[PDB]
Amino acid sequence: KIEEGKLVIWINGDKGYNGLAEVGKKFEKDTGIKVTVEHPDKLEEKFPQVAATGDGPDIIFWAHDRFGGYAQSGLLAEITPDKAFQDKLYPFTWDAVRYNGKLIAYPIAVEALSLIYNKDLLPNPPKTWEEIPALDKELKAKGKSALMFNLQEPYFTWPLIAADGGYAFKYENGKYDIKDVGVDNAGAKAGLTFLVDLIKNKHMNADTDYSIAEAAFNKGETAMTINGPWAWSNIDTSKVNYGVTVLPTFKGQPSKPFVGVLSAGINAASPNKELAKEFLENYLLTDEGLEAVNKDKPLGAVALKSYEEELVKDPRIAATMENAQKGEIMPNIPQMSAFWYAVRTAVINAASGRQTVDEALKDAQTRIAAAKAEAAAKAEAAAKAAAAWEDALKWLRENTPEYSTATSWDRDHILALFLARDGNISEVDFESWELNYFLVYLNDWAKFNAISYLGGAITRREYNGDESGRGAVTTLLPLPRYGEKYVNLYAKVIVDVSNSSVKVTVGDRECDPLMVTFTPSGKTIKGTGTCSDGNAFPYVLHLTPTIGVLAYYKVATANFIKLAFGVPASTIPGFSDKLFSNFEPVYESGNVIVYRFTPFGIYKIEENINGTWKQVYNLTPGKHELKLYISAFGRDIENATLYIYAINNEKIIEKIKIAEISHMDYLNEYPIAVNVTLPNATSYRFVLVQKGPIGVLLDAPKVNGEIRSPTNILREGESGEIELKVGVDKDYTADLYLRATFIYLVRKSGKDNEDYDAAFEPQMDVFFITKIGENIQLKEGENTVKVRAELPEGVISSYKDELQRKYGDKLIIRGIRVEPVFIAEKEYLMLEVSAS
Ligand SMILES: OC[C@H]1O[C@H](O[C@H]2[C@H](O)[C@@H](O)[C@@H](O)O[C@@H]2CO)[C@H](O)[C@@H](O)[C@@H]1O
Ligand SMILES: [Ca+2]
Repeated sequence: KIEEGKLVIWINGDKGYNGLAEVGKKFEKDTGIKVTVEHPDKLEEKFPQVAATGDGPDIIFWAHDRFGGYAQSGLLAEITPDKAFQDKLYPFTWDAVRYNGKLIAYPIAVEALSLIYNKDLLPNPPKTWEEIPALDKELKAKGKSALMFNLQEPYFTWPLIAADGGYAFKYENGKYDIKDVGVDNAGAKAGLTFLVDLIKNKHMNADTDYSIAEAAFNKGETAMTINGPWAWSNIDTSKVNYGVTVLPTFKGQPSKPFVGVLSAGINAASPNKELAKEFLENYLLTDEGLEAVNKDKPLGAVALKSYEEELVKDPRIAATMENAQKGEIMPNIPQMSAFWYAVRTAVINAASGRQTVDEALKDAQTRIAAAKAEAAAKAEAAAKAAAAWEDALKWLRENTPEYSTATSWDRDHILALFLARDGNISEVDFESWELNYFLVYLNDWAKFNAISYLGGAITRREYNGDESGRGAVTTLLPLPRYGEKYVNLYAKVIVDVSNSSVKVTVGDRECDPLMVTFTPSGKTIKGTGTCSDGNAFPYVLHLTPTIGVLAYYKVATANFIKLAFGVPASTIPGFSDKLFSNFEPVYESGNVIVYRFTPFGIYKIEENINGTWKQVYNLTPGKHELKLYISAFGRDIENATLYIYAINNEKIIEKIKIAEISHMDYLNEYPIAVNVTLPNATSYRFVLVQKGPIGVLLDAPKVNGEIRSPTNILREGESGEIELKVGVDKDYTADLYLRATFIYLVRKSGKDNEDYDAAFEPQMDVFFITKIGENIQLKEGENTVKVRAELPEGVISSYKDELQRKYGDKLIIRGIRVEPVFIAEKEYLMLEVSAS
């Protein structure tokens, strides 16, 4: 499992994982950072599953073709090699790892299949696939076969199938892409028929896989196999006398292998992204690093110039490059896994007899066309999102303070706890993060299963089904309003509210929500949560003037719905009115809303007049007897002062102190009465001043001239001279501390952490360990600060083992930060109101 301060690496079991581990030993020897190499089964399928929760390795190795889908899913960090490092590698290897313009992985080596032949059995291997039956019959007379290779994977078989005219890919525009038109042409039919015939005529067996083919060739049973450079080591060991040469032709045309770049990507979930970078750039991608790996299992033609210059003298590498020259470079588009499913199913089915050759190819063609239309749909919607986001970001640059902190969907768990939950547990301390603006995106309803699981609302099963793939729920479903109906045509939901009444219809049946809520009337209707056929319907339905939402009961009052759909339902009276004084919508374009965050807001002012209390929305110049209703979100008010800034046009003309608040619990707020006298002005800002975090780090910090992690600036024990570049939007006298934050989960259901009945409750504990700087005088714009500082040993790890004590096997630690934090008296805008 991933941990701060060490590296986990995944690579396939056919590559040089033991040599890679030797690189990792050198790293640890120079660096103190332990590196673990693993080769899980089906790693290319496991990765997107586990990385979607925030698990998986720090670094994943695979051929470049899968990485686009990973990147599109947010699973990969953009890598940041400088031009000097890029120049060390062959320039066009970088194109394999570039996706929508960005570099998403490091290229390591170019791979292609070759024909490998036993020179004692077959000094003159056939050029042609056509020669293979007659050759096999002849060798069968002395107990040998002509050719064995992996028939289970289309990486190996498709080159035959596409040989007779056919590119599997097309340059479509800007990019190599999957070819849909003419997948089942006469050339492909001829290739796959040829293969099926080799099987039916008993020159090959449909069950032959990678292990069977390898053991056969390496024990001298078969004169030929097809494989990549990685296979050469086990051949050398077996002492077979072998050559590597050009793939056979079919119908006079080359067998065009797939050309893959073995590539190293950094998991977005990694808190070790700088370490991963150092390992890959300065340890792996060096002559010594690649040599260690290559000496375990050969890499092929490596991306690193200096080392490839040695390798290209080997005739086996020359043969590999000759096949790669004739091959098809794989796209890295997201539809690549669906392509491979299609083409994998086709060969298996045709080879096993499950389908005729033409039915096999027809269904592949239909799958590939379906995948392409989905890609075209997505790209249209990703453009839509692109531009809404772009307006919202432009608006933020133009209209918010320069060093303002903004977020959007370790911290992921805490965002999720805010978004997926309701009431007291959802009051997360965003001010700790110096959060200023929260962006919400209405379309994240489609991502709500992950958000709900990560925020502890639902179980692993509800999130994405159990082992078999059963039990997933739909957490949120939007229902646009068309007259007196709310409809989701896709999901076949119709809600009719005509005739002052509600009828819910899903497909053909009438369904009875557990509850319906109406906003803004606040009417509610309790129902059974079932459909008329007797099946469960565990959903709540909320209707608003413009939209409806169907929500799974466990997220029926999620704060996301409050913020994105304007549904104020809460299990805590008061909660929603409070929330909206802490999140103020200051802009909205497309389906993006930007909220101004303040931990301290006023959601109601009452004024006493003629002796009766009445809520007011503005205030005139003069005297008022007032009662302010305050929301504290996620942290307490402590030793605060309350002011009114009288405002004219955009200028503070007076500061008027109206109250002191020594304490207010964030879960138990109470009204404050004040009597005030206001001068003339266009408007009045209510402003709270108390201690809190200020400043934004500009570059990574340095300890003793060394570049360090802003989230883990010092290990426990360590000390040093520290230097920080800090931005502030105004001047401050600040203290500086080291502050640790622990984010962890606690299992609250299920028998163990692997049970699909498990849900996990996130928690964040923040504490200030040491004051390392007093009265530092920060000035508007940029600043350099330098102090000596030590993090005592025991601080981290002491807490870590107290968590153990309290939670045992329920505990899962997700992040531990040690951060430098400035603290000063800071202003919080609680509410601005007009004069008149
Ligand atoms: O067969 C489909 C499969 O082909 C490629 O995987 C190769 C891999 O690139 C090679 O490094 C080698 O290990 O053999 C694998 C095939 O068994 C694609 O890279 C992969 O996405 C795809 O599923
Ligand atoms: Ca509160």
